[PDB]
Amino acid sequence: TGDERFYAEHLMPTLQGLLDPESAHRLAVRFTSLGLLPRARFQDSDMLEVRVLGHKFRNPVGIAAGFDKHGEAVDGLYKMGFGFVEIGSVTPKPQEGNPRPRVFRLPEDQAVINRYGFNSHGLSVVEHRLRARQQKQAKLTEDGLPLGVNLGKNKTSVDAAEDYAEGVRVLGPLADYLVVNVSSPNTAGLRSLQGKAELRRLLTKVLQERDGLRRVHRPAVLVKIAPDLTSQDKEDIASVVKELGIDGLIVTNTTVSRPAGLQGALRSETGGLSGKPLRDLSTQTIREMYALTQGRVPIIGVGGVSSGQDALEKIRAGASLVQLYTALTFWGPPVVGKVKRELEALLKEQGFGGVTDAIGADHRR
Ligand SMILES: Cc1cc2nc3c(=O)[nH]c(=O)nc-3n(C[C@H](O)[C@H](O)[C@H](O)COP(=O)(O)O)c2cc1C
Ligand SMILES: CN(/N=C/c1ccccc1C(=O)O)c1nc(-c2ccccc2Cl)cs1
Ligand SMILES: O=C(O)c1cc(=O)[nH]c(=O)[nH]1
Repeated sequence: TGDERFYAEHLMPTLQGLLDPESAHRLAVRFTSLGLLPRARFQDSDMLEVRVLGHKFRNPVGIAAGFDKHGEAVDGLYKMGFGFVEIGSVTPKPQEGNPRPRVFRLPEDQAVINRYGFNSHGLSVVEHRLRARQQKQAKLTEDGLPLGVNLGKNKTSVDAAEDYAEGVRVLGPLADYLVVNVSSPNTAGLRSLQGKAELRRLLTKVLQERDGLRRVHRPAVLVKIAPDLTSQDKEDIASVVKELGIDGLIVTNTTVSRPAGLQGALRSETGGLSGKPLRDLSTQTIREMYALTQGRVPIIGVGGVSSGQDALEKIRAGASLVQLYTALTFWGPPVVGKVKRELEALLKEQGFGGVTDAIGADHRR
């Protein structure tokens, strides 16, 4: 509570005054990679444990893709108190991404806009980085701290499906789950991989490559979607996910929309918008996808989570797990313990025995 206020009121506003957002992001990854973090003194209650995607999750609060793009800070993120870590997006070949500046703060909106453009060390570098800690990760996973890997595609690739297939082959064996991110707003054409006969063809190839891995090295496969889909796109995705036995959905990526009421000077920058203005658009997308999949497809809920109330709203809408990113940039590492403490308190107040009991509760009212 002391360092929650110190981080929110003094340290983060001081860092944002001294460093542009991408510099601050880079420094945050370096500090995290060295374990230079405040005490994550919140101890996970049994109430927070979730069993989904073939794994135990000690707590349902994960770090979303895009913070640790290149798998440099995984151990530091568990030390921060995340129940699970997602690295990436990782592209087959190394690529630089967009020219700088490409990350923009909207302080008045508690939002960020980014157009990183899948800056990636590439699969080989990330493969060797995860191999160096593979057994340490096996023990973390067994102790309820799973690892996800988010797979992207290179800007100049002539075959999107083959880029994802390469990622399944190279990083699948090192991951508890993989994510096919057909929802970055910052690679031309990527989101059109969300339409039907082509999405079926893409996901069929990804699942075949996954099913070709040895049993102990066989990850869950999730599809990560945009909040910007049409009703037709969402019904098509739900249909294909059920038909192919996709293991879960991540709902949602950043929005290319600009909700009415943004105040930030940088609101008209090109890129994906994250944080508070995405929150309820994300929650509503979770609700719709949970209904279209009859509650049979696990959802990881993400977009504008900054409190236990935000986490519980996504859980009651249909999420089994949640992720956050943008809240960490505003409030720093103490926001993780804050979300967990508030979520545990709210579950008790609303008469839930644990997270599991709350999943999709709004659909049963
Ligand atoms: C700076 C930045 C970089 C991101 N890069 C990625 C990415 O590489 N892959 C991805 O799937 N999502 C990426 N995202 C999206 C987040 O994973 C998340 O879906 C989105 O930001 C909503 O969560 P939030 O409001 O808690 O930040 C990125 C988000 C931000 C803010
Ligand atoms: C600056 N910052 N992230 C910044 C950041 C990251 C991504 C995008 C934008 C920004 C931004 O500045 O607008 C963090 N710092 C930590 C952190 C990590 C370890 C120890 C102490 C801290 Cl405060 C986590 S995220
Ligand atoms: O630009 C990126 O790398 C990136 C940004 C974002 O918001 N989402 C994503 O999937 N990729």
